[PDB]
Amino acid sequence: MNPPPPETSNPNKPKRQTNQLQYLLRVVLKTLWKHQFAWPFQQPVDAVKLNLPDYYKIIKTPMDMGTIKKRLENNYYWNAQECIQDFNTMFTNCYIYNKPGDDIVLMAEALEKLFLQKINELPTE
Ligand SMILES: O=c1cc(-c2ccc(O)c(O)c2)oc2c(O)c(O)ccc12
Repeated sequence: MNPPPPETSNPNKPKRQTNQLQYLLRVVLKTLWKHQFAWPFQQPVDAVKLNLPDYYKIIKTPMDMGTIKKRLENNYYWNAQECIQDFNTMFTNCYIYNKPGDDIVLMAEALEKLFLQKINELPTE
């Protein structure tokens, strides 16, 4: 069964736009999105569709790039570090739910390397 997906708006949470957050959307997310391994990570895990009834029994902080994209578009984040933490949660969820050597883990490992490559240098404010 599926829990509600992570929020992408929250009226009482303070919003912010920075050069780094704009970069995280325009270059980091939108480039990763096009990678041949991006497809599993473009939407919340649908445990009913994918037949993973234990996914949310194991993963208590779900995250995916579709949620991240919507948060960036909505200026949901205060700073770039908050957004980077969501990417890191997404990758670690994959490693936690699975095991070394699985096809999905190989995909996450490749995407994490590309992600780190792109966040190594960010614009200045
Ligand atoms: O973490 C994941 C794990 C799996 C997965 C699927 C079938 C299996 O037999 C298995 O052992 C693991 O599938 C995913 C997926 O399809 C996504 O879109 C995003 C994340 C995952």
